[PDB]
Amino acid sequence: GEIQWVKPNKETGRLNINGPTRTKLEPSVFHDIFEGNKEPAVLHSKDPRLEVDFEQALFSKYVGNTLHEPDEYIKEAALHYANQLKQLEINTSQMSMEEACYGTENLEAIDLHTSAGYPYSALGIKKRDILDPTTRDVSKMKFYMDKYGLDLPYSTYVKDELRSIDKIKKGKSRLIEASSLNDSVYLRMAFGHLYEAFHANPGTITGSAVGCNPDTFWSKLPILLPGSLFAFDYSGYDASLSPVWFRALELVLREIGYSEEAVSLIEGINHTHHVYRNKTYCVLGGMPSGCSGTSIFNSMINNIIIRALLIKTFKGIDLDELNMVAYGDDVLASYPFPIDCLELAKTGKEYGLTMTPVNWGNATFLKRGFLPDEQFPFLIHPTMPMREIHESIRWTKDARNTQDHVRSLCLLAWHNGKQEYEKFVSTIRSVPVGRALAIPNYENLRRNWLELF
RNA sequence: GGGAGAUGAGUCUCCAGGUCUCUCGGAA
RNA sequence: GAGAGAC
Ligand SMILES: Nc1ccn([C@H]2CC[C@@H](COP(=O)(O)OP(=O)(O)OP(=O)(O)O)O2)c(=O)n1
Ligand SMILES: [Mg+2]
Ligand SMILES: [Zn+2]
Repeated sequence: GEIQWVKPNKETGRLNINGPTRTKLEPSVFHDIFEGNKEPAVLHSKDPRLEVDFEQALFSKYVGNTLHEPDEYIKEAALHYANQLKQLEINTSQMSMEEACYGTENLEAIDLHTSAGYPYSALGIKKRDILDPTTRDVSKMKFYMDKYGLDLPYSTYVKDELRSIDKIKKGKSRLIEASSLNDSVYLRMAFGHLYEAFHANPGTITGSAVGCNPDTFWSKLPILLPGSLFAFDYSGYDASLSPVWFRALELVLREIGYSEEAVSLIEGINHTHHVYRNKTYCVLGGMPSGCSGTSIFNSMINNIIIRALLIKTFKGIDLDELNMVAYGDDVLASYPFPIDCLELAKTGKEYGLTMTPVNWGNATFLKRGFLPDEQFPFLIHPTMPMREIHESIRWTKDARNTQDHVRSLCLLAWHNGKQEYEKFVSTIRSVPVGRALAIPNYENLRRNWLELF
């Protein structure tokens, strides 16, 4: 993904898009009884903690495109995945605008707490000004659709979140591409049944884990991914997607029976315009972070990538023997034969992809490890590392949130086991706020977990 | 380093995506 | 009406 040009709004006639430059995060009452190195991310160019130029660090992820049209491997990969997908019998018909605004059984309503994006956010107009779940009204949506059209620019923001001190100094804060309400409804209408189909079938048919619940899914992954585990990580996945991969995604959607009108919307994601502060810019390639179905589309393309890298690197690969589950850029996979992931990364480089540093005892996925239950080793605990639970607990947007914050942390933390869950809890109970909280009890958590099966 | 508010240099406050999972509080 | 985490 690569910026083509940059132009000030004065010249592009664009409304200016500026959000906070101060974090809502501040140390909690637990900030000092727990260790951690994460601080809120740089929002402002003059952050005293910066050691790099802020904006050039922000946009250094747009590292360019290498390839614009599929080769034979990407084509075959895309046909393999597409053929695998046919058995889901995805409905290619357009979803109703009411369904796509207010949600179905397997696709949540458009989220009305967040911005309505360009131009709406800049006009002062909000999602709930236009959408109403009491009435289920689509009329006001039709109107603003007409008035403002589609393929509107994305609103670039900077994500206000905890990050590691190193990313703070490198200025590598996270850029958000806010979606216009119009493009969200339209993309959802085109692909909503596709979303519901994926959300409904986390696993190795979809090749995706969107919609998984780690508590039970984690026991399935060894059964789902037999053979030799290989995994790796991407650096800047979304931004390093060359157009070649959007061409491949369109072949999948065509193969699964989509009209050419629905397939056309993908080029609107390949090619995006963003307003950041008071300038606008073209981006060619790259998955815009906040479009509709990014995690579905990011996971679909990951299925294409892995397939394409295998058959281009190694002779004698049977793609039918590949097993893989993806969550956007995250990936766990297996194949009957062990895979040389360095050889893999060297051809990934030829496609403009950067992969970096495997059994069940070391694997991670959605940031959790795999820990067999000692009394029932076929049941797998997803293990959020305590070091990260510690990073979260040390900060707050709001002290009234403490009891709900700590309690979510406990539902992640206990999978690490009794001895570690009790260290965590007794550290919390060493300050008087912590002793006032209702803390879920370990045997209750384990008991309710086992009953899930 | 934009805009609005409160306040009278400054101080605080508001803006900030797509989805999934879990969970707290209201409802019939 | 909210939160927390994950991509
Ligand atoms: N608020 C967020 C955070 C992440 N993601 C998705 C987009 C890509 C991936 C980024 O994961 P990171 O937390 O940045 O971990 P990483 O892959 O190791 O680091 P990076 O993507 O910055 O290189 O998650 C997202 O859509 N929204
Ligand atoms: Mg990973
Ligand atoms: Zn353009």
